[PDB]
This record gives sequence, C-alpha cells and structure tokens, in this order.
Amino acid sequence: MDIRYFGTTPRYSEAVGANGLIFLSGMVPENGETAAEQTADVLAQIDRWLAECGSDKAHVLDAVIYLRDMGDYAEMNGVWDAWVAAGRTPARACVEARLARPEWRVEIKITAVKRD
Amino acid sequence: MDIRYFGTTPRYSEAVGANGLIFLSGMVPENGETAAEQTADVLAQIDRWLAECGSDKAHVLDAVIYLRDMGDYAEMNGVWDAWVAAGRTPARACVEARLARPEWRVEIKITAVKRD
Amino acid sequence: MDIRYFGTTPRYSEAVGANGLIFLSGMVPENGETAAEQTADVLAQIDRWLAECGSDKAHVLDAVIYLRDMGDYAEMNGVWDAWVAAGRTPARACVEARLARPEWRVEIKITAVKRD
Repeated sequence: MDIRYFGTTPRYSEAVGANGLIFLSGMVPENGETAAEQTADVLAQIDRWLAECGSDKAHVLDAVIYLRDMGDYAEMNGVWDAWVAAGRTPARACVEARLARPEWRVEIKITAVKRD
Repeated sequence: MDIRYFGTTPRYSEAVGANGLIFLSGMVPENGETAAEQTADVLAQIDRWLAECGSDKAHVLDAVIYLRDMGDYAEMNGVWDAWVAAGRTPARACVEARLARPEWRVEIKITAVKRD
Repeated sequence: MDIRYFGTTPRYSEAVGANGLIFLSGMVPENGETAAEQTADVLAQIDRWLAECGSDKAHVLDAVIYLRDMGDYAEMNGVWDAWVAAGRTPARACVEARLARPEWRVEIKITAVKRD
C-alpha cells in the first residue's frame, strides 16, 4: 500500500494515490463567473490531475459536487453531461454547500482509478 | 483495477465497482414525505443496489448522510438505527446540506465492499 | 475483502478497515469552544483512531472538512497546517455545512491506509 503524493503543498496534495486508487482534492474554480463557466474550469482541472496520476474521466469512480446555490443545478448539469464519458459515468452526489470564497459556485471532489 | 458500472445513465451510474470496492450514487427519496419515511425509502434502495453489486448492509464501509434540515436528526436516526447490521455498523458522518429537490429531506452516500 | 470494525456502537463504528483501507466516522468536537480549539481536538481524535487501526496522519489519503461557518476558515487552517505531515499532506476538501449540534464548528472526515 505505497502512497504517492501529487502537487503537494504545506496544506494539501492535489491528488493522492494508493493501491490503484486516486483521491483528488476538491477542485475549485480558477476561471469563469457563471456556474457553466466555473464547472467547465473545474472539470478541466480534474482532467489534468487525472492525466497526471495515470487516469482519465472514463476511469472516475465517484464524484461529489458541491454547489453554493442549488439554483445552479441545471446549468452545472449541462456542462457535466457533455463532459462525462458515455457508458462510463461515475457514481455521483450533488449537494448545496457554501465554499471557501463567495464567488465560487461549484466545487467537485473526485475519486478515480489508474489504468492497468 | 477493472471497473463495473451498474444502472448507468448519461449523467451517472447508480453504482460503480472496482477491485472489490463499491461506490453508490447519492440515494434520494422516491417515496415518502417525512424524514422517517424518506430515510426508509433511501435505505431500501441502498439494500437493492448493494444486492445487485453482490454486497449487503453488513459490508458497508462508509455512509455520508446529508439532511436538508438538521432538525430531522433524531427522526432519521430512528430509522437508521433499526436498519444497520448489529456489530457491523459502518463509519458515518451526518451534515446539513440542501438537496437537488426541495422536498428531499435526506440523501445517503454509501461506500461498500463485495463479499468474497 | 475482510472487514475490521473499531469502536462499534449501535449507530456507527469510529473506524472500519478493509483491504488496507481505513474509513473513519466524522470526528466532531469533544472539547473546545473556538474553531482553533475544536479543530485541535478533532485532529487529536483522528490521531487516536488512526493509531488504533495501524495508521497515522502521514498515511491519510483524503480529508473532508465541514465547517459550520466558513468565517472560521483561516483559524481552522492554522491548526490543520501545523498538524499535517510535511511532504505527505492528504487530498483535501473544505465546505460549509451545519453539524449535529449548534456549538460544533468543525467536523473532519478521514480516509486512510494501514502501514506496511
């Protein structure tokens, strides 16, 4: 059960891997203003970090999606639905929770697996 | 690290399994109005999905319980306590977060394991 | 995929283990009033349960931190930062959600691995 740390800071690591499993930090918007824009940005970050860890979006197991405002549900979904891999959509939960900054509309927390 | 998908939709799968591990989507109420009724319904869904993936409630590792309103803590607990397998109770966390529909008072997110 | 249960009660287990993975229940404050005091207490409980399970803070994969009030973010961080294992910081998510009692300012949910 060797642990690998990716993108380590004094506070957290962007991803942590162990025995084929990959746990991503909550990805948080770096660009965009609207729910649509920020969801695309968050998912683009997930894409990079998965690639870093030897994974991709078609190997995601689990996604918890935190929305600041549940009124943004359909907009977030439109972007999510277009990003997800057909036939390989992950387990998902979406709940409403305020994030570390007021301007952040969406945060997504991913669990994935490496390719064999 | 082969991935199995169960009850796959264009948006999510109801369950994803990898290397003996099982991740359920957040289960949301399909019947009932009060927290007690909706908790029962959610836990029955969990039973059926765990059965599908070759698991059961005695093999649940982890459960995150989201309540729309923390005022329903005790009422939810009454159904939860009666449901869990004695001596094989999982790790648990319960926090307050609004869900995708305003009528949903509870949502439960399960991690479990395949029987050998 | 044999399951080990630690600190089992009728409602939940403080920790459960399977295939070298460890899932802790949400740890909530037992002592302290301020966000700083409560965080240190929660992290001290996490230290104790990890040790029970053959693990420690340098083998934590994932941490979800729920704050009652996101106004407590920097104060929580101060304690968290001084607690983590340098170079071995885990995946992290922090999100605002009310907890089971109103005096509780912070709850932390840990996923970890056994040492070899």
